[PDB]
Amino acid sequence: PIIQPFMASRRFTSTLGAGTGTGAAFAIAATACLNDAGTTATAFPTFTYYNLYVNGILQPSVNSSVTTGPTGAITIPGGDALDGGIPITIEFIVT
Amino acid sequence: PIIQPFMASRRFTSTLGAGTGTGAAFAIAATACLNDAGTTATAFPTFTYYNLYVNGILQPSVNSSVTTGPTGAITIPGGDALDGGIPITIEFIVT
Amino acid sequence: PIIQPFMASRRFTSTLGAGTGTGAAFAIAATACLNDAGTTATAFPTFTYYNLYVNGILQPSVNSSVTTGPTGAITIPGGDALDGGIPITIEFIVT
Amino acid sequence: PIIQPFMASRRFTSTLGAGTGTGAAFAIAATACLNDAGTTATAFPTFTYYNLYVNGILQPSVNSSVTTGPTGAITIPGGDALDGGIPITIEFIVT
Amino acid sequence: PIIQPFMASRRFTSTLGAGTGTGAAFAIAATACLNDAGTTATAFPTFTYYNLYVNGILQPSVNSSVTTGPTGAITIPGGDALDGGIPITIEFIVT
Amino acid sequence: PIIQPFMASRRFTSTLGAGTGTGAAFAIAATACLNDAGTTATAFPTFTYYNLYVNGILQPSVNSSVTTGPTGAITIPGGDALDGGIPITIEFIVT
Repeated sequence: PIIQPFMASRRFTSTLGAGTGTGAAFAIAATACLNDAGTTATAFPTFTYYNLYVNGILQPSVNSSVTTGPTGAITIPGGDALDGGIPITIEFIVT
Repeated sequence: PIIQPFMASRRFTSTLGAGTGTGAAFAIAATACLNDAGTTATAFPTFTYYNLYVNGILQPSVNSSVTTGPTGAITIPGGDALDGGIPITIEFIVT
Repeated sequence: PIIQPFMASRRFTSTLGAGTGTGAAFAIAATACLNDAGTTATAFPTFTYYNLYVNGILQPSVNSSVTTGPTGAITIPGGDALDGGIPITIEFIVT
Repeated sequence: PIIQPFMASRRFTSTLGAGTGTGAAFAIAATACLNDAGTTATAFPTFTYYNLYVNGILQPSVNSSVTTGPTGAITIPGGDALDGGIPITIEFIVT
Repeated sequence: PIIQPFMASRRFTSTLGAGTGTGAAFAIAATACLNDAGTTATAFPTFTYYNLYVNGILQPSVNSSVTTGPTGAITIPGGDALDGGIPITIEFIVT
Repeated sequence: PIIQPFMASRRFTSTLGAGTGTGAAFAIAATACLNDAGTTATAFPTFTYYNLYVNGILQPSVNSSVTTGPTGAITIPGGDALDGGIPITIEFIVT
């Protein structure tokens, strides 16, 4: 068949109630984020650009900071003041 | 399961007899308002829009002014002339 | 800051004594309903779902019919037989 | 047209005189609650948060417990001592 | 001019009330989904990865299954229990 | 290291209350849209395909028209009738 460029989306789901610290250190660990399969994930994969969805709203690139690897953690500052039931959807575009 | 948008209602109950000052400074402190659990609350949470129920009647947005934080206090002007047994129900829609 | 979903409540207050016609044509005009500011409003805004409060009691969705626009009018059938001093509180949830 | 978020309110009306048991088992069955159409309903639908209106007064979240499904029943403890003519208005916000 | 890689997004809009069957067979036909033009579409086009938006919330890759061709149908299990007015937005990234 | 294809997402945030004109001329200027940094932007960059998010809902390609350059403006018809507080999120995929 005709070869086409490879592109894939990896989506991790969690809640704002599974964070650590307060202030600019509020981070959701990669070991507390369910991936696109329905199980507890292990590591955030490498990406080119990522999208953060707080309660279904696409957030800008200044309100989040994500690190890959087994010890990865998405740094969402200001999330401590928000409620603990707000869903989080982190989408990685691996190309 | 299917992820759904998060929405929650926080209801605080008090009476008009637990206010301070007279005139437009009549305010019910957040430390004298029982939340939806049956205990003395501590701070009014962040919201998007709030509803005030004076004796079960939904009041407009011009007869009340609510502030969040530990030092929060709902400013209900004109409540001094009313009776001290009138129930107050403050509903916060946290989305 | 973190972007949050937008939601707002528009409340219009009037009385059953400012209606027109009898039977199923009893309607309260949008030009005779005070909005949440304390002045005579002009038009019922667009909404997703609306709540009607007759004397502080939440009515079902079968006892009222509301139309938007400058010529809007909430159609409350059977209100002619009721007293003319019954307050009306119409709440629109604009999301 | 512009797509907007979907939100709907389902209101069920009954009286405190149609309950079963005494104490903390006082429950109003879903088959004895008239929905927002004016007929006998069948099942309480799924929701995100619900509001209970006893005689037009918004009750907190600790004085009621609602279950969905065909065998649903709102558990209102302490309602046996109250009168049998007190109206009940259960509002479900399905988002 | 400078040649750039080609990428396009195809968005189909429908509601959960236009599904067939119950359980894991709940599927929205491609002939009942309005495409990004405002008309009734005919076939789901070929893609590399697809995103499903239930009520504006990005769903994971385990709660949906989409097939292309004229007889295509997005298989969304568990949608029968949900309301019939929930919007559906299916985005195909054709690269 | 291994060279990978370049892809980037540019997100601009504004509100429906910062538009000009009525009807099909309702446009949000590029000088009144905050980019993904938190400051007032200057020009919409070149893209391949763009996504419009009205109140967190992904809109089709027929309800918007975006122009690049310093004088760029996203043409969203029908937004005049909507509320002025509805957030707008414009995502450009520059590949």
